[PDB]
Amino acid sequence: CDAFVGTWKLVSSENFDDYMKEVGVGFATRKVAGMAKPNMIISVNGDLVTIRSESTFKNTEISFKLGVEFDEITADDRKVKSIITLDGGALVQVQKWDGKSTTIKRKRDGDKLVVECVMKGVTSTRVYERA
Amino acid sequence: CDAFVGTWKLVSSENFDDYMKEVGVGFATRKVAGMAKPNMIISVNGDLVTIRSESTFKNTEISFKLGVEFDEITADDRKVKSIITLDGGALVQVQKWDGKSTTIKRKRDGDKLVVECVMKGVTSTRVYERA
Ligand SMILES: [Cl-]
Ligand SMILES: [Cl-]
Repeated sequence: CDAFVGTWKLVSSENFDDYMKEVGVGFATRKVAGMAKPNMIISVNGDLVTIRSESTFKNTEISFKLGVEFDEITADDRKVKSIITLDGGALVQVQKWDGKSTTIKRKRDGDKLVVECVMKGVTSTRVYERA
Repeated sequence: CDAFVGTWKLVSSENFDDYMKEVGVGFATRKVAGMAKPNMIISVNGDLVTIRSESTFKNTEISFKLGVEFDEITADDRKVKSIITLDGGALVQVQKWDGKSTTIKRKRDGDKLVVECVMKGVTSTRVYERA
């Protein structure tokens, strides 16, 4: 997780709005959430990994430890139980709620941070780049 | 809780710059902090409680459960071990780190929300009101 430390800006974004409706995000919200250009900020402090996302939509932040599951209240106001792991080079976050489950993958490609979000079939791709 | 849920704006501060130097914050960052008028958002989602602070300098979103110890990265970037309780009608937060310890009281007083911060002898006082 040392290769993720830094402030990142949103460059591209595709299949996002399609991903939202699958999770169960409201119409009016998907239009404002997807309309935003977040500023993902990852930083570590010992065993703690913080992922602060300052967007024009919401302002979320999650501090955690690898493997140890924690309570997370998503931006779209959804109480989920998340668990982030360093599976094969990437930061794989699995969010469980109401039996349902989604997966946020944060991989790396050269000078970019690629975020993948799966919600059964539909998978979004949002590319980031050092601010 | 529930008597804290809602949005609060800062309307006054006393001994904040005096209290921060005791915590150990740097002159530079101590000046920008006291110059900020943060908005403290407080919500509840089940047994989980979220207190968020939004201002011109540093944004924090601390989600927690009453009486259960949790890891927190303070705005001034300290790796503290916090624990919040409903003590005598007040949301009492205690931050332990490096042997030191600071207490943050969050009580209500009519239409106001009083925040008292104790660090040894000094005590910062900041009041908020519904947005
Ligand atoms: Cl790089
Ligand atoms: Cl009231």
